[PDB]
Amino acid sequence: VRRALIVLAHSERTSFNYAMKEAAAAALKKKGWEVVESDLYAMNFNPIISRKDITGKLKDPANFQYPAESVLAYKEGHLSPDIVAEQKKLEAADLVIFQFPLQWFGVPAILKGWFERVFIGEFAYTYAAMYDKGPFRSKKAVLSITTGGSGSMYSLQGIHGDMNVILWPIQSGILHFCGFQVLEPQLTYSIGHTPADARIQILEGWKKRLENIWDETPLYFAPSSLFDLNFQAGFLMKKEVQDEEKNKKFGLSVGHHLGKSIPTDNQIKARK
Ligand SMILES: Cc1cc2nc3c(=O)[nH]c(=O)nc-3n(C[C@H](O)[C@H](O)[C@H](O)COP(=O)(O)OP(=O)(O)OC[C@H]3O[C@@H](n4cnc5c(N)ncnc54)[C@H](O)[C@@H]3O)c2cc1C
Repeated sequence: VRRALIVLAHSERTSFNYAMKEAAAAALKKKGWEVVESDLYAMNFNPIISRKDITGKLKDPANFQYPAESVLAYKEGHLSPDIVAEQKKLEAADLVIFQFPLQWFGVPAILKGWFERVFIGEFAYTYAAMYDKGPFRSKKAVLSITTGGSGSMYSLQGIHGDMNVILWPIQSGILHFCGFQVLEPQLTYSIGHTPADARIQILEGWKKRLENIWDETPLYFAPSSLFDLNFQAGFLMKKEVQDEEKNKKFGLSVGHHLGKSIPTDNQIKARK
């Protein structure tokens, strides 16, 4: 605790995203938090992964493979200076806040490129310690999102569909895959159609929550202990666990629906 990192993915300083970023920093600071920032647009961050990310000789210049090359570079300390700087922030951060506007049912290209360049093997993950057993297992991450469409549009009967499915690839595949303890996402719908007074309360509510996030309960994800970790098995659910689940109405999570009903708001509300 005491050390937070806020990754913002918005170009304008007159936007609500910037407003939400400034509100978070203030609240955390008022509580004695060390707030470090990562304003991707202000830093003119480079989102494209390339051989340039490796500041040295490549093991196989003829057949360049980023995964392999980036890992070796990390091991020998030959990573681009801008990548190493972001990694240093993460290592020291206890809480990581991601502030960004929903873009094409996903994360902005500049933020996506941030994950792709900063989350290097051996540093942010390992196929020998996946998910709950990952390197960031002692950290907590929260997604603060803003949207143009209303909440009803992202409801089970909304034209766009369940928001839980949209959040799944990010909160699970990216954040939790690295070990992160994902907390409930702060969702702000149709911010472009909300009255001023209401916008003030949203910021006040955001600050209020940040006063006790560290004490919040994280979302539920199927523990890695329920799977056979090794290819001889295929990283599949343990036979014992499979049988014991046949007599259940709901699945484990959005991705592990197992063909049954998906636990409502599994990626939006905590507890099981
Ligand atoms: C390429 C692209 C793809 C998109 N894809 C999607 C999608 O898939 N799904 C979806 O739902 N939406 C999508 N959107 C819409 C996007 O999510 C919204 O435009 C964005 O979230 C609006 O928030 P904002 O941070 O830009 O703020 P703004 O546009 O500024 O709006 C915030 C409002 O609050 C006012 N304001 C600013 N600061 C403060 C403050 N401190 N206090 C009070 N009021 C304040 C602003 O003047 C404004 O009226 C997309 C947009 C783009 C460009």
